[PDB]
Amino acid sequence: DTTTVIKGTIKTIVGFMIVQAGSGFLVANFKPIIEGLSKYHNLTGAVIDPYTSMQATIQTMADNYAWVGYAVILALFLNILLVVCRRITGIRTIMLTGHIMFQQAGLVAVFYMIIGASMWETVIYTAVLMALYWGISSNIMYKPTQAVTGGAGFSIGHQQQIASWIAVKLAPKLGDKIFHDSISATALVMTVFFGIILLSKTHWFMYIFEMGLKFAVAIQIIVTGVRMFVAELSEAFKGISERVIPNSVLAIDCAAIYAFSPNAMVFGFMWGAIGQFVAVGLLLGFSSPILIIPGFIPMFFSNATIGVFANQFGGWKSVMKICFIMGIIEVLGSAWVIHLLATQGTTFNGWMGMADWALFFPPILQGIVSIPGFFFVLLTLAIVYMVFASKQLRSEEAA
Amino acid sequence: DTTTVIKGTIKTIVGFMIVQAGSGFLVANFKPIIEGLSKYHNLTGAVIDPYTSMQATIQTMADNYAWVGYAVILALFLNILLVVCRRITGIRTIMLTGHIMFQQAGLVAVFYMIIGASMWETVIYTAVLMALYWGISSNIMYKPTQAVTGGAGFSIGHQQQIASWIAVKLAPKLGDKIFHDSISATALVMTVFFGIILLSKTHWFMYIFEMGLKFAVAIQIIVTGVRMFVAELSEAFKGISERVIPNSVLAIDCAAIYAFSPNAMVFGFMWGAIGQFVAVGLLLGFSSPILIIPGFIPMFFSNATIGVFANQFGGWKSVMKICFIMGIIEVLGSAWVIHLLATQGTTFNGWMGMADWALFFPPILQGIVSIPGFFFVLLTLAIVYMVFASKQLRSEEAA
Ligand SMILES: O=C1O[C@H]([C@@H](O)CO)C(O)=C1O
Ligand SMILES: O=C1O[C@H]([C@@H](O)CO)C(O)=C1O
Ligand SMILES: [Ca+2]
Ligand SMILES: [Ca+2]
Repeated sequence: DTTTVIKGTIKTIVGFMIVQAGSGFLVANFKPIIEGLSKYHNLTGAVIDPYTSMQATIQTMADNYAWVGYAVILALFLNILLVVCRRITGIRTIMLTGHIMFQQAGLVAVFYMIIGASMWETVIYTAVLMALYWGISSNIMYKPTQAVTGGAGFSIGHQQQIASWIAVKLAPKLGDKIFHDSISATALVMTVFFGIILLSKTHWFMYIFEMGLKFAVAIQIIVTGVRMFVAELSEAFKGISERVIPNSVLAIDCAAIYAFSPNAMVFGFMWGAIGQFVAVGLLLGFSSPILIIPGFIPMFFSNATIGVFANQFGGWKSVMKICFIMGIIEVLGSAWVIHLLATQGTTFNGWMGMADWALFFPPILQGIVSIPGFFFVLLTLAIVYMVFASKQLRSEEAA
Repeated sequence: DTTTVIKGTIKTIVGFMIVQAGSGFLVANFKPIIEGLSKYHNLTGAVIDPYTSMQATIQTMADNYAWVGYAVILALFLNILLVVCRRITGIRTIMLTGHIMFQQAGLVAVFYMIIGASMWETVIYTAVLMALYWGISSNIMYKPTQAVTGGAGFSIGHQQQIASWIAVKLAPKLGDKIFHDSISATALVMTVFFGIILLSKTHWFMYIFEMGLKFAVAIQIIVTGVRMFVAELSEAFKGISERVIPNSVLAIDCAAIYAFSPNAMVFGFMWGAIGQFVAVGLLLGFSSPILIIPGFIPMFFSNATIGVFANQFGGWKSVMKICFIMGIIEVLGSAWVIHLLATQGTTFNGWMGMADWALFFPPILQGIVSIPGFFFVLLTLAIVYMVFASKQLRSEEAA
């Protein structure tokens, strides 16, 4: 092969270069807006979006951003370890989507850096926490994913597995049985939210739409850059998982189940956007020191997947209620995490803003804030799920 | 349509912000290199490349780049008039390649601004020169294109029509009868040119490859932004030419003849890159006040088209001679234009660098600098063609 490895390396470097270009075009049009919030009132000022959080992670991670690559490879190795020993661990699924791994491990690593831990503590803690989150989350969501997909034989590996598990366990008690697309979407989101800020002439509105288009363009360059940056490496992840665990379960993208229920889409994402709208209204009401700018990606994908599971297990009513609560917890939890990051000693402007990154990981990051022994407590919980998963697997294959 | 109009406007705007993104990445990544050429030896420091010259045009024009659009539309209207009156002008061809129009009218307009003319003078003179160059230069290469393409029914509307004419007539006396593709090409070319600069360690060569990759990424973002920004308005131009002159002859991109001769591509580009290497070697040996950085687009495409026509009319021998001399004239003539634009009162670190933009336009800009009446001279020259050409058309319709 050798040569194709060189091709992959050069292509990934080009990817990170495009990420840097989109980051520059994003910064040169928004630093006087947050720094503009300094010479105004309560500073920051944050955007709920995974790619913006990846940008802020890179910029506040410098050349130490390679720790995210070390932690991604190491965490992937630990997940492969959790699948090879599926008999005593009960973990079958494996995480392989590259950009989701780099986003998640990136935010965890930047958390362990804002606190101020060493390099190896960040790589090891990030690897263990991320591997347990992937195997336990997807392996937890395997069965209901089989219920939604009609037994297709794959699980969900994204950023809302635990929230979708709250929808699976809570739904039966509430109901009865890409250029201009993303640019227009996220741009319209920025313009709508800016119009909401107006609730607290054609020239200023034209600058609203133009700010939405500059922001959306920057985010899109970031999207393509990240995708090409993790494309070949994730393809190698499939190359190794292809041979080490050939009969494993794949934790693929959440969108891969949207076609199994295209009805919970616009409605689930609709009430998720309503939840985030109400939550941002509450934030602007209480004069909170943190302003949240919602994004299209976590709304549509997170609240639409939770809309899918809440639809299959609890109909449109469970979609409305549970998805609304999910959006509120998304915005409020993101602002809370940003408060932690600010008090920990670093100015961070982005956050994942998904469902499992503004509901389940805020309490974990707060747990590491409280005690360094909270991590080993999380490991004991991982054994609590692990031994029972082993017993259920043994009593599930032999019976 | 109404809706698709505002849609297309949003599209062109978005494309323009992508252009600004690649531009910011480019100048932000390569400012200290030319500024380093200030604090060392002779300045400039120029890039033979169409998209870089378009970026520098948008830079040295700022909020006055709309004049380029005005001159593009007006020149289009003038060409439409010349084809409507094809009986008394002998003009069959019509240029519709929009991005070539914006590049050419952009450089001519930015020359008519750097010299200090007003808005209406720059728009009028640029529209006239562009209309006469497109209609006359593309109308000249109609029949030889029919001989090369076997009568495929189109002409060539690009950047080397005049050099293709000098090759067509100079040839018979000399012989017997796209992401990582462009990024890889231009990156390799930057590494080669930097290797020739070294003709005057792993960290140094790896940073050569990294600077070439950054420049390639910036140039590629500029490419996508230009194509998107132009696609809609050029599609409107084609929509008007569909109904005003349906039976007209289309002057299309030059590469559409490469399929009729895939052999002259790598050899014409071979001796063209050789000519660029020799001429740049002369600019380094003579200690010229202007350094020249070659680009992949001018070499490959200019010397490729000239290699195809000079191949059809004068074999591999005329390919070697005319392509080599054409490359030398490319480098030396472009650096010439950079010298004149330097004395005229501004700095311009990059030129179109194609065949006709280093052989035919340097003397035009020099003549306009000397006396403005020279412009009127060209106008009279057009009549010396048009009138004559007029009769020819009749002598080829009824005879
Ligand atoms: O969290 C994310 O969701 C989308 C996509 O993976 C969903 O299909 C994306 O690009 C992310 O970073
Ligand atoms: O001048 C140019 O030549 C190439 C292409 O048109 C040749 O096919 C390109 O992208 C330009 O902008
Ligand atoms: Ca490969
Ligand atoms: Ca169209």
